[PDB]
Amino acid sequence: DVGLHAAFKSVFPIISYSGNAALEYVGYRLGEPAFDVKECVLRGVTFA
Repeated sequence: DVGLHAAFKSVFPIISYSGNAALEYVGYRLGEPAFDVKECVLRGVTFA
């Protein structure tokens, strides 16, 4: 269903313009929160 996953498989297959070279998409891996939300507020790191 919808999500970044849906967007990736939306743009997954790539064909080189007049070329034979492709970029297949395999499952993405989510990162771990670099900061805590309270720490982000203390610093301003957008809790990304």
